[PDB]
Amino acid sequence: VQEIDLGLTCDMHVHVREGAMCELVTPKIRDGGVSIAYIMPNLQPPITTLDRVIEYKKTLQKLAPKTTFLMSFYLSKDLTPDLIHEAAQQHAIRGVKCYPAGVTTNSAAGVDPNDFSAFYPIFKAMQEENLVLNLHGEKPSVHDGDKEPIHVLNAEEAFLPALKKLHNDFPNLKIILEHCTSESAIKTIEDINKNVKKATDVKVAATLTAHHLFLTIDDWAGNPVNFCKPVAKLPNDKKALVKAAVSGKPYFFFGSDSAPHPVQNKANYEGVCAGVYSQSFAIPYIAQVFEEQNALENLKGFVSDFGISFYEVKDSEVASSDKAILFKKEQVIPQVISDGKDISIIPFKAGDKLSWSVRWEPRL
Amino acid sequence: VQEIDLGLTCDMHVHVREGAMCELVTPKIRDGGVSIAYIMPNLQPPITTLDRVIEYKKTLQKLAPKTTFLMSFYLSKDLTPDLIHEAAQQHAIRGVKCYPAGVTTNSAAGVDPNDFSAFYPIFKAMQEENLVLNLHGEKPSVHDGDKEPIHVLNAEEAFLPALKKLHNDFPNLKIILEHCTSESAIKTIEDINKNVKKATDVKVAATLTAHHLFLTIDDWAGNPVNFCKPVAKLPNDKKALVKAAVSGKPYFFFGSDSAPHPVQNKANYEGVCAGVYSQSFAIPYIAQVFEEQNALENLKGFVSDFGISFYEVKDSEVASSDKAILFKKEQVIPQVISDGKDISIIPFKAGDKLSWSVRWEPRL
Ligand SMILES: CC1=CC(=O)c2c(O)cccc2C1=O
Ligand SMILES: [Zn+2]
Ligand SMILES: [Zn+2]
Ligand SMILES: [Zn+2]
Ligand SMILES: [Zn+2]
Repeated sequence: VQEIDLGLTCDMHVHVREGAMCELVTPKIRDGGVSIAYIMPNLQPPITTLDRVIEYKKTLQKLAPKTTFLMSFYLSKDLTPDLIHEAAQQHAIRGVKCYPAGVTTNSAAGVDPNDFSAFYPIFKAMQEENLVLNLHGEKPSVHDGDKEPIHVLNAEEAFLPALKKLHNDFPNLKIILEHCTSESAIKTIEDINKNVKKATDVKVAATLTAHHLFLTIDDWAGNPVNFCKPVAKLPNDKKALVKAAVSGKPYFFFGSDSAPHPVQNKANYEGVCAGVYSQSFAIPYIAQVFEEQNALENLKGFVSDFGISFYEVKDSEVASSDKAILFKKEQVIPQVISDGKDISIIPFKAGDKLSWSVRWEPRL
Repeated sequence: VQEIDLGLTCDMHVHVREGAMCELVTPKIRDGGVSIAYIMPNLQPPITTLDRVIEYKKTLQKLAPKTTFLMSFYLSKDLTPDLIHEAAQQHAIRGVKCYPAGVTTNSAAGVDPNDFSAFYPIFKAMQEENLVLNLHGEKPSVHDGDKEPIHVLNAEEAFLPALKKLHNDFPNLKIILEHCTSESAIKTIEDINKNVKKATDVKVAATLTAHHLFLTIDDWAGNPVNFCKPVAKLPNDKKALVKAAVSGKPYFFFGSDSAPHPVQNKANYEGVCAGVYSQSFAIPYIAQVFEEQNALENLKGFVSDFGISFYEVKDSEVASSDKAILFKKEQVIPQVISDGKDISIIPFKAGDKLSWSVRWEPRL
């Protein structure tokens, strides 16, 4: 069928930017089909204060008034358990995002996942205030010639033990294994969620991006535009990610990980910035996967329903109650997304065609 | 300083592409410490005609008079047994290199390896002319089908059945599995040469590069300058290559994969032409690995002896009797290698220190 009403769409993994790069991307949340988003904190400096996250939401509300924004804090060595509480009652944040040290862009100020003990007073504060824990699951690279060599392939699988220890020590804490990329990570989410069903018994969930449903290792090997973290893994891994996405289970929903960089950052011969931009056509990308699997009925759950049930998004928090209408008009993906002065992005599947577009329609 | 006499070193994997690139990198074979070179024909257009390979060889002898060149043909449909016999009788080449379609750059005008049968007439003429069948071992990538999907990491392993068949069908045909990158490929070479004593009894050998002894998958992940085809693999695979290089076995000798590309070709955001440049410090790259493994008494055999005994290099064909002499003088790798006009190459491990350097000393 065409003209599917998805309602209030949820993209609970969003990197927009600061600056003029932010003025170009923040409207594209509306134009990508997303109504409710989740802004990540990895900036320069990292968002670790109450004043910064309030003015960062103050700016995004001006650039996109109709978009509903949920902010986050950077898990760093400057956070305090009293800051977590003071930011919670003020309703200035919606969760915390953890970056391992030196695994992605702006993650140098991150943490060491081998010893999470220093950040247990912080996680105890989130469990009381009912916040969300975002986990970029990837152990740092270890050659070492002695212990299990960690690389970009087995980085997510090696993080799974740390995920089960964080779930065991904080059973009530809502934790998300963002951007699952392997099959071992999927079976772990299937394992922790043994017999939980309906919508809200899920305490540990996982978000699946738009590019990880398409990309394999053969794609970004010579194409730095597709290179992101965690890297796209084998087809056997992509097989599980597609099945888990069209699964219709409540512990899987949509987090795009749209990380826009200028094209001069990708066109490097080393030190290429990882990230894939898919914000301008966020929902259209997912509609093509759900049509290939003939599972267009689960598109409402994965994109809209499950992201609202986990974060418990309320009707009073929504900025503009406009529903997303997914109509089937073919569109071409431009070769470049430019702001007109100096910024240039290469969107995901730049040049390819899509089966779907998306407009907006108000609740009457 | 400590010194080593290597005699006539050998590098049976060299790419000297036409133009100003050729006039620049051709002398650098002698700068790396190599006296005998085997030129791979992935030109545009590829080398399939007799006048092409006679004109291309004299171009190299003019650029470097003291370097011995062993030429080759591109395995295409445009080859006939009459052309193979005539070229071999005129001492034009010493074998033909094959490229699976869509596995490297300038491979597109190549073959499909899971058939390999239409080229049996060519292999018959070579098996009678005692030429060398060099293979780029990688099955082209396919993701869907009833068979196991093929990607950049398993492509070398999936080709191994076709290698055994080409050795089983043509037992007395000298075959080389070029640029081994996986442990599975090394074990196959060891088992094919199980009963082998008296090295001259080797029919299937394998050339090992200088960069695949250092590089892993994390070294090129986000670093296009180290991106080559067959791609760098897991640390377990690297150990097997290192052990094989220092093993001192006859069926393992040196093939550099000196694929030179201008820096603008490597710093793309899509379609990064693969290949690492190691010509300028070919032997110093290898001597560092052999010193780091303490197996320096085998270095004379890996780079010099086992390539001569396999390719049957006689003293009459050698262009210069000057022996390559190592000497323990620490040096630095430049940032760029440039002809001075329009070309800028990024050498391997640009900006590192090596323990050795290469001079040359006449015979007796
Ligand atoms: C252009 C190019 C790519 C390339 O990948 C390559 C290789 O893996 C081994 C030897 C030579 C080459 C080469 O010349
Ligand atoms: Zn990330
Ligand atoms: Zn992210
Ligand atoms: Zn090659
Ligand atoms: Zn080659």
